[PDB]
Amino acid sequence: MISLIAALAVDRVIGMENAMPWNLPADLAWFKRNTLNKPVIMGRHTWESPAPGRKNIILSSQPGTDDRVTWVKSVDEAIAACGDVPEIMVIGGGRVYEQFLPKAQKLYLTHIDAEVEGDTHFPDYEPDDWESVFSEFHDADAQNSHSYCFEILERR
Ligand SMILES: NC(=O)c1ccc[n+]([C@@H]2O[C@H](COP(=O)([O-])OP(=O)(O)OC[C@H]3O[C@@H](n4cnc5c(N)ncnc54)[C@H](OP(=O)(O)O)[C@@H]3O)[C@@H](O)[C@H]2O)c1
Ligand SMILES: [Ca+2]
Repeated sequence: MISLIAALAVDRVIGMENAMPWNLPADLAWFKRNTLNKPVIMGRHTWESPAPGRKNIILSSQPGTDDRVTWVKSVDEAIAACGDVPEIMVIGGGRVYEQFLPKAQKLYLTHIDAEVEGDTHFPDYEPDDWESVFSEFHDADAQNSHSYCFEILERR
């Protein structure tokens, strides 16, 4: 199966020109928990923003610039490069999420209570086509700049 994992500010914002204006170590821990040793697919810009022991698949139209990871030129090649595995984790960014959302069966979302002026958004998903199977709210605290909610949705 294919899953997407993403951190969304209000209005589904996921990315900006520069680093995001927040500090959310709990979201990093959650991202690690749900990726671990599974294959990851990402776009070239996310890659520029590796883990041995797992397949790291980078989408780019151009030849790769780092032999430590696996470079592919199409969505079909990316899926093929992950092999037969229980779960493929698509970790960004916006262009890559848009292409894999119709193929995905699971979304792992972090809803962040922050308003940020961004240039990249998570794709529109119809909540009626998705079943929320897990949700967990957390307050901002000494380590996390904003409140945040972890949610897992499975496709209906
Ligand atoms: N392309 C542009 O016009 C351009 C220029 C400057 C800045 N930016 C900015 O970069 C920021 C990050 O965007 P993002 O989060 O969407 O990036 P992302 O998904 O992390 O990476 C997108 C990159 O992944 C590669 N890619 C995605 N789908 C592909 C496919 N089907 N086949 C082959 N390669 C594929 C392309 O790399 P390659 O580019 O290496 O082919 C593409 O540029 C955005 O803010 C955007 O405005 C875009
Ligand atoms: Ca960015």
